[PDB]
Amino acid sequence: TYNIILAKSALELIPEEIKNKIRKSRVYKYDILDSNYHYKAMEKLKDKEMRGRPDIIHISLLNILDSPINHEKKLNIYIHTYDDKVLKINPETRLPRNYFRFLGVMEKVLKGERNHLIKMEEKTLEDLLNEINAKKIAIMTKTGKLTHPKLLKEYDTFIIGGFPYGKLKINKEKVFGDIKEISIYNKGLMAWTVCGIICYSLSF
Amino acid sequence: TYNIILAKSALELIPEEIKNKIRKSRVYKYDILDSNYHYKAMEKLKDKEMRGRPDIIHISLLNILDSPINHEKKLNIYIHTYDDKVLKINPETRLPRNYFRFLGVMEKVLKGERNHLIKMEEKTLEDLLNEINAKKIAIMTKTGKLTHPKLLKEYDTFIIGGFPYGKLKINKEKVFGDIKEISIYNKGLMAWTVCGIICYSLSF
Ligand SMILES: Nc1ncnc2c1ncn2[C@@H]1O[C@H](CSCC[C@H](N)C(=O)O)[C@@H](O)[C@H]1O
Ligand SMILES: Nc1ncnc2c1ncn2[C@@H]1O[C@H](CSCC[C@H](N)C(=O)O)[C@@H](O)[C@H]1O
Repeated sequence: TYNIILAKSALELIPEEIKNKIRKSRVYKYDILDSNYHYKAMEKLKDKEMRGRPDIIHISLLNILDSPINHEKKLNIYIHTYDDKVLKINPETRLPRNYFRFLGVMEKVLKGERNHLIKMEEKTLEDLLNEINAKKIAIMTKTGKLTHPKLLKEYDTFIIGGFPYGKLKINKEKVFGDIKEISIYNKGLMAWTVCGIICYSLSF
Repeated sequence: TYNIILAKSALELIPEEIKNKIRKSRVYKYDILDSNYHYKAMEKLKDKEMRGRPDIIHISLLNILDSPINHEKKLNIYIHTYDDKVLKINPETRLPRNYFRFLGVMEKVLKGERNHLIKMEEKTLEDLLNEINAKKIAIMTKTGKLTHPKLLKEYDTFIIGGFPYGKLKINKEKVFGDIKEISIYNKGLMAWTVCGIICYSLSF
């Protein structure tokens, strides 16, 4: 089995520090931060540029869940979020293709309501890696060593930033497994594209 | 270069036939057919099972446009629609990640408004194929010959159905190029996944 982790993911309930600037509307009734609707209220939010993008997770998970490697039951799928929650995604999850329906599902999960296909825990990325016994970890970043996707099969765990901008920071001294920074392309790609490339590298 | 075509795509303006059954509402203010919102009015629409799924085109294009093969300018991208409109998508199109924003853009294109990156013409699939000089054509379908993605490089043109249900049918006597039915997996996959696998097979 392989672990795929979308980490520091821009999928959060509205931060306490800006709750007073954001109200539910008919246009967007969800308690999930989305910079398409909430940009001005995020003005003074820490790391604002890498937060409030649930759509990245939506499209990435649509790719992952429908991949041949996932149909073969060879993936364990995790969303680690900016505020250290971990969602474990059952391989047979039928994720709504409608963005707002996706938000409705995720909102309930993040508020601690039981979902039999998506399990939520408070958990750091480093703690997740150790708990799943990750040993050979590939951290995906454009700044990494350029690797033909053919070699990705040598790793047990893949980490992709679930955010638009910046670089994934991890405390390697808190992680038991070995971490290698890997690039699969000379250009910055979107998280869903990287997830897709990894997934199809594993089948083909 | 390669041609990638999402064909008989479920992306259309609301058909005149069913406008008397559509009640306009402020939750969905677009003139694009979407079964999420129009399911009742579509009850006696011809081919309703393969229509009104613009989300399939959104996700597929998000994958195609960010693929390495597109960043390298080795793709010509076309959307052929259920009602025989053809959109030529400039490789540098910055497609909205927000679904409703996507629908706003597509609505104006389908209504004939000028967009320097997305060019619309009234055209059948067979005429498109001939006019771009498609030579070795792979029609993607789970009912075709099972093929390793490494062999896809031997084709210049790939056709994927931009719809949720049904099979792509083409008039052989109307196409100059050679058409072959190609399956890349023994299970039905979503259009976006097939698009992803093709693009990545061309890059790697
Ligand atoms: N060229 C590339 N090679 C490997 N991984 C990449 C990549 N481009 C983006 N990624 C992955 O996709 C995630 C989101 S893209 C986020 C910004 C990106 N780190 C940049 O500087 O451009 C990244 O965190 C990384 O995990
Ligand atoms: N296993 C597969 N191999 C190649 N192409 C596939 C495929 N599964 C789906 N596709 C493509 O994705 C499009 C939409 S999926 C539509 C229904 C699908 N043909 C089925 O019966 O299951 C199809 O028109 C086809 O072009």
